[PDB]
Amino acid sequence: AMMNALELQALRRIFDMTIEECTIYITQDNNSATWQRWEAGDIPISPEIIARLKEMKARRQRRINAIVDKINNRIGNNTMRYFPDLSSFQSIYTEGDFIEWKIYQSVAAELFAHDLERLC
Amino acid sequence: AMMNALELQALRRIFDMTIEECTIYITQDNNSATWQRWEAGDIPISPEIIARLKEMKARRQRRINAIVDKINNRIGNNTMRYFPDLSSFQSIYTEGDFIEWKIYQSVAAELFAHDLERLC
Repeated sequence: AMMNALELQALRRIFDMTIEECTIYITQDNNSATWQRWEAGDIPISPEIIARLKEMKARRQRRINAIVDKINNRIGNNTMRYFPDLSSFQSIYTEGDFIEWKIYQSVAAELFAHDLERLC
Repeated sequence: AMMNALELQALRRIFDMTIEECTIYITQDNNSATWQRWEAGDIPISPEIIARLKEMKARRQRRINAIVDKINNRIGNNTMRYFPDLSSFQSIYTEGDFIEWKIYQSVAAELFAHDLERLC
């Protein structure tokens, strides 16, 4: 089944992004009007954007899998940085962009919620 | 180690709540300044509040585990309702409150991110 309006809203929250940020980094056209129409279900989501979002979900899962793989393959105090803003993220990942930062943050928050990592 | 400012920010965002909502529904002190200072790391978080946050974290994990544990035996498509506002949430969970709603939504978004449930 085609990605629907509710799932779009859910993804935005999973990645902790505002509609404005989605129009800047995902659709890359600053068109908030169209994005709101999508979340309102007035019109179907552009197939091209669905594909972009699905690749973000995939990147997120691979990131989580990679970290979890290292956790249960080792033992000890697992702690990871949590970056409130992009600049703090770039102090460590000097080549990281906004989307990379949001994916990282989403993963860090989930891992902490599952009691798998402490944040620093 | 006691819960720190970063973990407090992480939980607020995974539950998709604004600071104002946290002051009304979690601390119930209606004082954003206090919460902002906690997220800024200026003042340690009140132990009472840390406890409340850990319980929400525990409730979240319990709901996730309960659902994922029965996915393979579920009859029909793996779909889950996504509720945009508290009122819609209460049309199903008639005794549902703000906190249960936020926790539910967090769980729904995660399961969708993990491709375990489609949202409707």
